[PDB]
Formats: sequence, structure tokens, C-alpha cells
Amino acid sequence: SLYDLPPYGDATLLYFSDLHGQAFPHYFMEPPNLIAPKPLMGRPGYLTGEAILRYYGVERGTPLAYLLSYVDFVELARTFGPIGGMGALTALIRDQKARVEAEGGKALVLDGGDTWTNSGLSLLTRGEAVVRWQNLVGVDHMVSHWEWTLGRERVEELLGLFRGEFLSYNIVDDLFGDPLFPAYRIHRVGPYALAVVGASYPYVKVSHPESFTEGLSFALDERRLQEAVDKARAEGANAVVLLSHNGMQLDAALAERIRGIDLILSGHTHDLTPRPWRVGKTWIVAGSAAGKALMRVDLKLWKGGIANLRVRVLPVLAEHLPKAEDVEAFLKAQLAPHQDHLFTPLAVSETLLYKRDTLYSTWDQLVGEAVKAIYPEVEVVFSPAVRWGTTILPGQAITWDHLYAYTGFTYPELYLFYLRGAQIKAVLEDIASNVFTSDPFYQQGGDVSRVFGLRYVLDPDAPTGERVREVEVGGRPLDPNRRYLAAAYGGRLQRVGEAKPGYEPRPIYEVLAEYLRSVGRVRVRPEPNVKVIGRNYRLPEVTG
Ligand SMILES: [Mn+2]
Ligand SMILES: [Mn+2]
Repeated sequence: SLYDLPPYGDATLLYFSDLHGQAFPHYFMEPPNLIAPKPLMGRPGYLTGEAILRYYGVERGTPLAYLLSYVDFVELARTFGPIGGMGALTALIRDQKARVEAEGGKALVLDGGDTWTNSGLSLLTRGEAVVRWQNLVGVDHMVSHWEWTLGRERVEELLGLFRGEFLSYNIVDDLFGDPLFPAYRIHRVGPYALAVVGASYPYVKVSHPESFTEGLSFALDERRLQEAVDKARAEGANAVVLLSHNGMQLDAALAERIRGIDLILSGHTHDLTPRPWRVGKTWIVAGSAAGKALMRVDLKLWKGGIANLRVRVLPVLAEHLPKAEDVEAFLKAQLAPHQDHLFTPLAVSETLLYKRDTLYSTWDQLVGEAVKAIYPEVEVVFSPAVRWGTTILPGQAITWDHLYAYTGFTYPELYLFYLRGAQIKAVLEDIASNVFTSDPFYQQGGDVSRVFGLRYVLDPDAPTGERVREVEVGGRPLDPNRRYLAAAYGGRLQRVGEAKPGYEPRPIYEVLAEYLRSVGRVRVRPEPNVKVIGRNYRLPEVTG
């Protein structure tokens, strides 16, 4: 029994992160690849497939293996059923908190951020229905990242509804530098005091439209973070927990630079850590994503920190959890009007459609194919390599709710523009230098944009300017001076391009629904357009 655990410690943290508004049970496969430059290979955040199972001592075919790796995915999805769903997550959280309290324990419900956005329910209520669900379950704290794509005003509004206490040491006014929210909160846990410090994603300005966060700075400030930890302890905190949305590698670097952080609950990177990652004098536990798991962290505290801890990744399996009737009732009420829109099949996929990967996915290829089919003049389609999304099983129907799960940006516009061949290589080399940075302190936690219509060779360990080679567009060598017509959504690439005259940008999801409804069935087979030097590029089994 995964959920039946004996008591342990003075305090229990019930933690999830990066739900990305996923209201319903769904499928979410881990990436087939998490390519690292040599210096970073074999670390948590860079483990996939069989390697991840071995690292954590997880047996193949188990519920944990199903959550942790792409290995046997389709087979395990049919065996254990879908993951997540606000209903099941709520039921699990409620079960766990009741056990702990009945033990005489103290349980905190911590949300790592990236909760309010990127789903049908979210887009339909501009995030509000997600905030309401949060209040139903009882979230004690949360940090943020994508929340800000709602715009400063809407966030300000929703925080008025949010019953938990929002934290962040780094969101400050861009002129005066005064923090807008509390950096941390101290909770009494028996005779001890536990401080929960919050950190929001520091790269919000360059990752989303600048207008969403005008007047704010989210910059990483070690001096300021260190000072908040020092203050928490001065005020009585025995132990310090960082509820983070920096990204796990950045969290790791901080563990070696900041003093006094005992545990980091790492969001943003969508990682899974069945056993805590020990860095310096800190333990790190990742928050997974899309509601697939509830991390239960039991702490035995001492006057100077965390003496020991028990970490359990609890799978959120809807077929094996009781119902949270109030959550189910609330969702039916919230989405009754939109049932037909959200859940009517648009098309049936014959193969596995997955999103997560360093370089390539079948979902993103489907999108490239959809764009080219509707805009035949397009030569290259740049798809955003976000880590949020969903997974479609073979024979499963694709719905609007799925489209919003995959492309539910608040700025979902597809842009058509010309790029010179030299800009194409430069863009890839640029992304490559960010993703394959050998220094974790500079890591931003993203993947490489998928470019449909081109093929290339990548050397993660080559010097900057030399990582991308042998570029080919439409079966011919890349010509640096030729103007290629490109398409791109969810990013900023259009800013350096020459807009296609006569084209009016429109939401990527409209283009996809139009395509899907027409073809009725899709069968995208994995055909990676990249060759990785020094690495074995892996693929999942897409049938079954
Ligand atoms: Mn996220
Ligand atoms: Mn994030």
C-alpha cells in the first residue's frame, strides 16, 4: 500500500507543484531524453528511462516506475490508469493530512507554483476556478511563475481570493526595490519552529511578454535570499524550507552558496526525486507536474535544522483513490456550460503523442504537420519546448481540453515571418548555449525548441557557436543568405523576423482544431530530426 504509511517526525509537508491547471485525470509521460553537457551527466534532473529507475532503486513495472520513466509507458498507463485530476489529488491530500493530524502531527500543504494556468478550466475563468479549487483543498502557501501570464492586475485580484498565504522573497518593485509579498512564514511544529521561505521564478521578464510584469523585478538576489533565511532563524526558526520555483539545478547551485537552507522543494523543472537529493548541507525534493504525484515529506526536527526526513512520492492515481465529492461537484458546475466544447473528440490519435524531451516530441511534430498543412508556404515551424502538457495514448481521442493543455498560453498567437538562414542557425545555437550551460547557476530549466521542416546535428559538449552543425532545411543544406518562411508560437522569435504580409496572427489552438477536425485521425511516428553527438538518443514505444 503506497498510501498507508506509519507515523514519522514532528512535521509533514504535503507538496505538489506545476499542476498547470490540469483539472482532470490524464496521462503525463516523463521525457525520453534529458540531455546534459558532460559535467552534469548522471545528476537528478538529467535522469531518464532505465537509468532513472536504477538510480532510485525502483523496480520496473511498479506504480512508481510508471510515474518516473518513459519505459513501458503505454503498457503501464493501461495497467494503472490516468494520473492527476483535481478530484483525486484532493482526496489524496485529505487522506494524508488526516492521518498525520490523527497521529498528533502537523501537516502543511505546499504548492510550488505554475498552478493557475495552462488548461481549459483556467483559460475559461482566467485562472479563477483554479484558485477556488485551491481553497477547497486548503493550500497553506504557494509560489509562482506562469501565474503572471494572467497579467499583474488579474494576479493581484486572484490573490484576494486565494486563502493560503502567497510567499516570495524576490518579487520587488522595479524602482524602489521593496518586496511586494512576505519572504517567509514561521509555523509552530510542536516545540520547534519551521520557516517556509518562498522563491518565484527569476526569469519571468525574458520568458513572457514584458507587459505582464511591468513595474516588477523577479531577479534572483542571493544577498536578499540569504538575509531572509538569516532573519527567519533570528526570529526563532529552527529549520528552514525553501518553497522554490527557480528550477532544480538553480536550486542545487544555491544550496552551495546559501547558508541555512535545510530542505528545498523544487518546482519549475517538472522533476521527480523518489529519494531526496543531497547537495551541500541541503536536501532537495522535486515537485513533479500536472498533478501526477503528491510528495509527502516527513521531518524530524532538531534545534538547528532537520535531523532526518522521510520522502515518499505518492502517485495520484484516480482509479485507485476515493472521490473528493465537493471537488467533482465544483468542476461539473464550473464546466457544465462548456462540456461539449471541452470534451467532444476532435480526432483520434493512432500512436502515442508525447511532449516532454530535450529535443523532439511526437506532439510537437503533429503541430508542425498541422501548421504546414494549413500554411503550405511555411518552411520551418518553431514549437515552444515547454515542459507542461499532456499525453495521448494510442487510440485515444484528442479534445479541446487537450489542446488547451498543450497550447493554453494566454498569448497563443501563431506568427508567420521570414528569417534568414543565418538567423535559424543562430537561434538554435543560442538556445543550445542556454540549455547546455555546464554551470547550474546559469540554468533556466528549459528545453530546445522543436523546428519542424529542418534536421541537424547537435554536440552538447562543443563550444558555443559550434554546438549546431550540418543544418538542413527541406532536404537541402541550410543557406545563410536565403529567406525562409517560418512559423512560431509561444515565444519571441517573430521579433527578429519579417512578418508575412497578409497574415493575421491567430491562436495556435484554432489552427490545430481546424486541422484535426478535417483529418479525423492522426498517426505521427517518432522520427527525430536531430542527431546527438556523444549521446544515445532514446525513443519510447508508441504503440499498444
Ligand atoms: Mn511548470
Ligand atoms: Mn515554471
